Amino acid sequence: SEESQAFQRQLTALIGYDVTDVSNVHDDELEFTRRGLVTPRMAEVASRDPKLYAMHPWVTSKPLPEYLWKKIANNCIFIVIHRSTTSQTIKVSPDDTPGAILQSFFTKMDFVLRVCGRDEYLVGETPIKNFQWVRHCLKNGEEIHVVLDTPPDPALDEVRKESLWDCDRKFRVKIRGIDIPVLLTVFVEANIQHGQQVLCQRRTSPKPFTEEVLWNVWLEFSIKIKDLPKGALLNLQIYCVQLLYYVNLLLIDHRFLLRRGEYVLHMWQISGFNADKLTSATNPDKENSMSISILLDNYCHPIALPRAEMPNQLRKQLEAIIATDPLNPLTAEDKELLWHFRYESLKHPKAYPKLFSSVKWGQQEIVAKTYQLLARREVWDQSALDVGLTMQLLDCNFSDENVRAIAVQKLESLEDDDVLHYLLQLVQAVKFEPYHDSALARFLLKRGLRNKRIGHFLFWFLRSEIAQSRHYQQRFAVILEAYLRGCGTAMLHDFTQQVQVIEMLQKVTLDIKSLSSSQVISQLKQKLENLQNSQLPESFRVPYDPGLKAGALAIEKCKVMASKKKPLWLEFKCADPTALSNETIGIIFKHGDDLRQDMLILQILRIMESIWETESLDLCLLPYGCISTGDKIGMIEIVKDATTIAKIQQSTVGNTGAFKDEVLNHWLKEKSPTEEKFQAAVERFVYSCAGYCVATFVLGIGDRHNDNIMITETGNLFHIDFGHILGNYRVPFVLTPDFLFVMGTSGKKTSPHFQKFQDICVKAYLALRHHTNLLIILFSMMLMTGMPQLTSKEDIEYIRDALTVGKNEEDAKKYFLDQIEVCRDKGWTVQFNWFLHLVLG
Ligand SMILES: Cc1nc(N)nc2c1nc(-c1cn[nH]c1)c(=O)n2C(C)C
Repeated sequence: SEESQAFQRQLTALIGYDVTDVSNVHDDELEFTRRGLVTPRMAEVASRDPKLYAMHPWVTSKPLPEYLWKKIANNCIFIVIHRSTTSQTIKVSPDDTPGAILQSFFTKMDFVLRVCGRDEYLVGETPIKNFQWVRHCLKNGEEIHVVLDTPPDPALDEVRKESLWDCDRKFRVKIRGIDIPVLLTVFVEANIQHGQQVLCQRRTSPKPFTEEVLWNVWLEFSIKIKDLPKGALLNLQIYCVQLLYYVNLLLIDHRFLLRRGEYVLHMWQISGFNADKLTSATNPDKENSMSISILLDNYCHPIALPRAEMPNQLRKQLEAIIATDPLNPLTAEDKELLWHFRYESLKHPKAYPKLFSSVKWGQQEIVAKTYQLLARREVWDQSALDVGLTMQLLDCNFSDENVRAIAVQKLESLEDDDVLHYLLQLVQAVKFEPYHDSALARFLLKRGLRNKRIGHFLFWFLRSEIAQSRHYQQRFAVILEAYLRGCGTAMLHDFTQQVQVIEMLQKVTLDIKSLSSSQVISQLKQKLENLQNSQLPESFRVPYDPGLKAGALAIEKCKVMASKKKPLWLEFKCADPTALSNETIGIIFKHGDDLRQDMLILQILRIMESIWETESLDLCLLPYGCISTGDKIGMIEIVKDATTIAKIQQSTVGNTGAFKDEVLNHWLKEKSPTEEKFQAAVERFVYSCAGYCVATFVLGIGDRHNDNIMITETGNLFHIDFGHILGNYRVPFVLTPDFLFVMGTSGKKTSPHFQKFQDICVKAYLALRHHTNLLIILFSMMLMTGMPQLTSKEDIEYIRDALTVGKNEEDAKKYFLDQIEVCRDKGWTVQFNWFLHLVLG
């Protein structure tokens, strides 16, 4: 079929990698997974409601918060229905269904209610208070604008036509030798690993370091063939003592067969603990990489793989073990305790990650007992889903499919709003899966095909990894292709325009970067005008905001910015004529910063805002849109009406460390029309400042430069450029005299706003502390999947101190107030030093 072959070249263009390309494979796992996923894909496409899928209603089950309830008139919401040039406002009870909001339009004085200017529809049996746009409208005090129109054709989402246990011998590997085409002493270290657990360790004799070093040794391991668990790795490492190269091979394949034969595995080098050290993929660059030659006995061959009481002090020992943070290491005593009292540990879902890390995986009867333990899962299965507990079972410490599957089972019960909250980190969690085909990969795939919004983000999350990870590109490319073959031609067409546009805008960014002024300013418009001609589509969906349709460029407004990395400031017209405003879509296109790092941080800010929403706290964070498109390249959402803290100083001062305290509050009044607005801008400042002080403190990205703190003309403060301190790594946070001056404090003093501040801080900080485990795991996972070199295990443990684990609320309240005071003690010291360092040298 030729129309099927041309379609593969389109998929290959959308993916950014050729999924058929067999040059970098040593087995059919990727083919077996491409084939393996055909069923979940066909089962979700067939099960989905075409109408609900066509319109992707964005709904939450969460109770409407208090701060949103108080903003109500009196059990009444004002919805402004539009049409052509007619606009009739209707009073509607928060509990009112959008179907009845038509019955209160066709009887009060077939057709769908779409938001004005957005591809966002208010459909299905859900109270309007439960729509995410509605809740967004209440928060920002915006008006609920709806334009009545026709439901999209669900025929546009049309999808195109489609024994190991009996051999008691000790395991062995023959290390033939290693070869590097260019250029000491050298040894091969072979390890039998099961999720961070090293079952056995062998080494070769140190030979001289030459372009070809041979051994012909049979390395015998202490573990028997029968004791090998499904998920075990053979980790090959080259030392010279300094590690230089690594490669991994799964011992038991995707078919449950033990590994036999000859393998020439090309090796991954070491640059400069992370997820890339765990890859089953081989280095694609053959011409320059080091390879290892090995043999595994191709024998016959096919070897396939198939309560009482407790003393007070022991129970008190177990309880103190179970109620410990995810990062506290377990000692051999703790592990022996947990395992002996395993049936008692099962009644405590919180214990599962610690109980499963007590299992000796290099022992078959032990692993068999662990399966008996999982058949008595009841408590876990019954319990109210805990994400932080679920994620602990998806980390690098778990290599058993069955242990991992119980966490994926817990995720099935997540509503879409929640899937979107944890999507970026569930996608990064795929890097920890022993096999390409997993319960997690299938989960991600089902959810994306079931919802266009999860699907839009899945695509960019996966695309970003395929574009910049050689260790994971193959695995991700197989999940992307599986998604793209079940989303619809409408989605396929959407993704097409987006890729086409973003790929053009990346060329522009890099060409402009090369020339580094009057000369450059010209080239900008010169290049942008050629694109707007015909090749570039009329409009395109915004990758960080799928609800928006970005039309033609505002060439006039578009500019190259004054920075080391020369970024593009682009402006786009809203392609939707139903838009209640002529406000542009501002996007920054940048090369230099690692936007992967920003994304991970931005997503943690969203989770922190959600932890605050559950405890009636709105800390006014601005976690702006950010989509990494490739290596050190991607896009940033422009936050409107915003300046940097440094430029505000540069205004009433001028390119010096002479930092005036008066400056901020001045600019705030200068940019406020009424004093009612100024009071609210100060109210926003106090709230946003506490939020970034706490968040920044917890994440440990607190010591920042003024140039990386932004403020809106409406008082909202926000941090920018996270992939800069994390890109290349004192005060706990930025709480400068200009910030304290806005709060009504000069030197060591107190005011009604500074007391307001400290109370919000302590409330916010104690709210995050109730989610210790969750924040720890996320932080730990972000460091492993997204942070290069910033690992060690010690960088991870920073979060324990910040979250003040082990301490009580009163002691925690005390600890945060100290930090607030070290900010007052330092004043402008750190800022002036940052200016000295960054601006000068
Ligand atoms: C969210 C955001 N908004 C605005 N108005 N400007 C930004 C920005 N974000 C970044 C940024 C975020 N990560 N890296 C840069 C940025 O540099 N700027 C300017 C100073 C041009």
